[PDB]
Amino acid sequence: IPLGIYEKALPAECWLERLQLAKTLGFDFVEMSVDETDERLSRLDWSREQRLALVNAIVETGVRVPSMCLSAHRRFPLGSEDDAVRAQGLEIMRKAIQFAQDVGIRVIQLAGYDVYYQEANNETRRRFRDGLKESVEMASRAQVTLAMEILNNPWFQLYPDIGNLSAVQMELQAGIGHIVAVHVKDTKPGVFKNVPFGEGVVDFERCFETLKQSGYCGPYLIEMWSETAEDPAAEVAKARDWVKARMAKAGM
Amino acid sequence: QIPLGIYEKALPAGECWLERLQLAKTLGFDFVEMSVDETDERLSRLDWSREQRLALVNAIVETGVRVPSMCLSAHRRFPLGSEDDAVRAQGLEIMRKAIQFAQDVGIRVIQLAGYDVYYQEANNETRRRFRDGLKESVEMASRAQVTLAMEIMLNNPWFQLYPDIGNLSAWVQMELQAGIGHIVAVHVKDTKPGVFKNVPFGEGVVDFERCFETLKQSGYCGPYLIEMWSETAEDPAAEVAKARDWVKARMAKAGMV
Repeated sequence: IPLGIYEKALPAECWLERLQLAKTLGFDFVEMSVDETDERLSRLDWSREQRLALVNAIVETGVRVPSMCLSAHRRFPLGSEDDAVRAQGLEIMRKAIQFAQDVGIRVIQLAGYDVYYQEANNETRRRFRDGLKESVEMASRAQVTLAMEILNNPWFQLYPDIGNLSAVQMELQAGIGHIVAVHVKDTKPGVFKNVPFGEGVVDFERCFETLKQSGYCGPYLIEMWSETAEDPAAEVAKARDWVKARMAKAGM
Repeated sequence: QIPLGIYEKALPAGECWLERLQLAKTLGFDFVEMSVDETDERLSRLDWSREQRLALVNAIVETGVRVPSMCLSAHRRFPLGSEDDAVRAQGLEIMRKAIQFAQDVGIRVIQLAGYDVYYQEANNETRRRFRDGLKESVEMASRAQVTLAMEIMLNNPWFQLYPDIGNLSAWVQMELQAGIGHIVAVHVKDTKPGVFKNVPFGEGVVDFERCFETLKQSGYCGPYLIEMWSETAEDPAAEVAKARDWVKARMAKAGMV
């Protein structure tokens, strides 16, 4: 069972340092964030050497970066009326896909896409669907996997968030042949951010039970925002042990 | 756009990867498909040091010529359905190491070359052992998030189809259309009914325009890999350029540009 930690759980350090920290904490991989910030968005403009320095850190530590949480389209939505920030959103998608090719990222997760779609008006939906078709085509060319929360294309899959879905078991069972990764976090209804583990509504054992019984063999990524906290590492180690205890209870 | 690639074995042999990738670029290819075959030089890539893996990545990223796929045919000698327990274990170690190599070097797809024919011809006990080895292979792939694929003819997102329009034609339009949501890459070569190797383009039985038309009209937007063995030719680069133009002319006639 591959177990990963979200970038934003760890102190904001070059990639070699983040990965060395993830290793000492017993994580198999780190998931990268590419969000609205300039710090993280500018990774898409990294030089070839910067990209290769990350590869080297990955290979030196044995700690993978197999996934990217791409939330940059919060700032530049694919369904925008503004018929130039839409171009910027497609450009970010193209650069994210190329970044993934360069550094060997497996899955790009399209964060917030279902909520954006749910809440958008009908014109914005049509523009979004066009942009998504075009994104999926770029992914097919690059052979890079795009994934979304719960087209007919092998490069378009699902990345459920057991936290977000709880805020469930039939959803995991139905999507099973399309699940490429699983986000692990606790939530409250309408609250999706740093709800400490056990303080929310997610039945972690039953989710892990359903995934094991359904034959899911993919990775699990612990999603938290402890970069901000007192001591991130201690908070991460505590969450890690807690999640693994739930996994043990579920027979993993 | 239409991503077009060339098989490693069409270019001069050896471990001079920078030169191979630079030549593919000069020839106008977007990528090269690596062979990991029955040979010790190629099979030993699976034992490359971290240093050697990184040197290949540097060359890929610097040239801009991708290695998005590996034709893994090493299992011709270490078959997954072998009655021999030791050989079966050798087959599975190769699978584990192929998947790990792909994670390291950023290979998108491992093609399990020859698996269709192996399975088709296999007796019942061999088929059963092969099914278990394959299920184990697919579980490794899911952990790594690396795509495995085979020829047309688990429910897992990391197990997909990689049709060879050559092989299929020898024994096509209804299998391409039927496979569309699982097609991750297309092998392009000419064949004759049961000569899947070394048939010059135009000499075999493949209707290329029709194949390309079927794929275009079904909405396929993935890569095409020209599969040739001109490494043995005395001027590989000239052979490749000729076949490249020949293939591209057919695609043009099918409405792809």
